[PDB]
Amino acid sequence: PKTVYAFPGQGIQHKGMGMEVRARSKAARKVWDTADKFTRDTLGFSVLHVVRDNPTSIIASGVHYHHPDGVLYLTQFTQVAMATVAAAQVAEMREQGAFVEGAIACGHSVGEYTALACVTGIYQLEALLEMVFHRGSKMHDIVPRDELGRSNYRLAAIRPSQIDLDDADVPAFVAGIAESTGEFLEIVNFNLRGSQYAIAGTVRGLEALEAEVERRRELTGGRRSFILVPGIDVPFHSRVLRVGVAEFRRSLDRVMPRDADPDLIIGRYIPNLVPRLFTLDRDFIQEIRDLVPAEPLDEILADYDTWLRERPREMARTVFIELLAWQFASPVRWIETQDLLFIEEAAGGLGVERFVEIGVKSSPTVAGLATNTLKLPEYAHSTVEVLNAERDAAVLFATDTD
Amino acid sequence: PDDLVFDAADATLALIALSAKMRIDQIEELDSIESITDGASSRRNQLLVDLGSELNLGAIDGAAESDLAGLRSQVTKLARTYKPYGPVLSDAINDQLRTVLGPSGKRPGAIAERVKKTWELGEGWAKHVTVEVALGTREGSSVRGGAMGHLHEGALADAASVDKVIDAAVASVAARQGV
Repeated sequence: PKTVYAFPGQGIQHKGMGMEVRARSKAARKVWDTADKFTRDTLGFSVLHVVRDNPTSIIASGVHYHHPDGVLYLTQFTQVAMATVAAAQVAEMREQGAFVEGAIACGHSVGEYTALACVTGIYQLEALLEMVFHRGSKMHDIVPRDELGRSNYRLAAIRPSQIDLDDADVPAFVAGIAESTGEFLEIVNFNLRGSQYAIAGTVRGLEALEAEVERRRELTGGRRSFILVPGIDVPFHSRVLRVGVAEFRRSLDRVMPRDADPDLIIGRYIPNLVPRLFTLDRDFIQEIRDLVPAEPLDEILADYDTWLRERPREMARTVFIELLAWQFASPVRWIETQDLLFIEEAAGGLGVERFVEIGVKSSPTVAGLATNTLKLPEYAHSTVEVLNAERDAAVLFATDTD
Repeated sequence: PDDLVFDAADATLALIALSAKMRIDQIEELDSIESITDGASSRRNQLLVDLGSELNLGAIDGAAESDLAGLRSQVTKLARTYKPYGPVLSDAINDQLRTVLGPSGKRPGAIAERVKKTWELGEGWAKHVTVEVALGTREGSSVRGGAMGHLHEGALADAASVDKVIDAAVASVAARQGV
């Protein structure tokens, strides 16, 4: 069965991330041991201790971090914990024999890296953990902020379904309000086709935004169509973060393996800033070039046929690192990825039978998104079963009787 | 009278009464999971996982949009082998019993005894009465100004108080079930 593996993003962490998985399998225990040994040797903390317990504060090699509700909620540590848990779950699935081999890899804004490390193996988990921790540490200080720690950017989720607004004109409406207020407003996450979007921007702009949304809401009907995302105060996937892209590209070039097999991802990886299936086609490169600037990619466009003939691996690596670097600056396009995954083969789209995500039982966000998209009236005959790697372990591993 | 079988419908009722700090009597049939949460997705995930754990079942299609009648029907159809007190409900009821009977020191069995000997009823009525005592003896305020706790105010501290609360719970349970 042609399947898809979706790895969730932020907002999924919670104390004791699937320790039951660590206790159940023997491969999950091994990968947990390797990960925590490496992270305590190199980074300076015990990811196992950060996950099993939720310490209020920890001391890394040189510096120390704290958080009123556990260090697990900081970007770096939540990132490493998520990556480790996803790797453990995938290893457990694979050792039990219930893990299809040629599955296509996709993920949410940050799960993409874990998905690549897990279901494709293009790079090992160690480099993933190291680069993720370093980048997460660098991210928190990429935006000027008050000495009190407050920043000048927030993001909130809107539900334009009950405003009567349609999908087509949502970006137009956001741009109109931005022009009216003369502030910085930008779509970031296109999660659900009709009734979910994420908008990040300045403060006053956000205030104008939910004021207008509430006025329209009271005009039409009560839905509570605006939720201010808490804690996070950095405009991820926005244009403003396009200054740190160069350093991230340099780091990826430094760490990414030199000799890699493009066949390991071609037709097997759904990037985010460009939803189309990863492919070695001039049109795909042109699209990734004109969507966002990419100087190292320009030399690809000038000469393509000969370069493809002579340096397939090198050009594939260049496009891969360019995509991976630019991903964290451009909005995610989950709507396009979902539609490409669920549309049947006849209508120019991948026909996926099962859509299983490597998540957690507590907060299955991506599974909720998939189910919500499927229950839309656009397609009601789609036989695309949606699974969660923890809620439906019984049916995923095929150990369910009646 | 005939004992009342506490089925998956009653367990779901207890669960969405506890999650929203609501009362079984104050919730109406047309109430849906969406209506009580007022669109709060944060509570939606927790409530859905709690219902799944109580029913030992996975995804419940349409649970968010299905009304209380449809929710009860589907949980009864699916959770045919429901166990009297699942994890979520077990911890909720027992913790509330501790926090309301600390000074009194009475145990859940005593409550059931009043439904067996004092009231001459079966075990299902005892479980329903314990659930009602746990729900109505909590502290706080309702979402829309209703009385958060109807049976008692504060933690019980004497045998008479707990006995009268149990009697009121039996009376209310009979009234809602027409007994």
